[PDB]
Amino acid sequence: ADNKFNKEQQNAWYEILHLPNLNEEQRNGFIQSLKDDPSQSANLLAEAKKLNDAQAPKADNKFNKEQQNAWYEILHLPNLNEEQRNGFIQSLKDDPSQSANLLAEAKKLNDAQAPK
Repeated sequence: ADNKFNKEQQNAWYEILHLPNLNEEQRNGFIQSLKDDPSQSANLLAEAKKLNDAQAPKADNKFNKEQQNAWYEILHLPNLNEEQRNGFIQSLKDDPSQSANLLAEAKKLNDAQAPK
């Protein structure tokens, strides 16, 4: 097993560190597994991302389809940090009737912060 993270493995670690929806038993597990065997970075990251996406907070039952679609899109936008994401989500919960404008604001920021 590798003694140090290369650039790829380092990036896998940082994403796993920041995946918002992992429970702490899961996050610890992935981080220690990556440290124990850095070569498994791709599989561990894929596994962690699957669990993260599946554990994104459930929409309120009172939401209509437009509101639910906005909710889940915001929750999965890849180019927001979690302060940004949670900000939009809290605003949506406070007033779901603003879900359209909030989604538009979130997507714009996501696209602006996108990588190459």
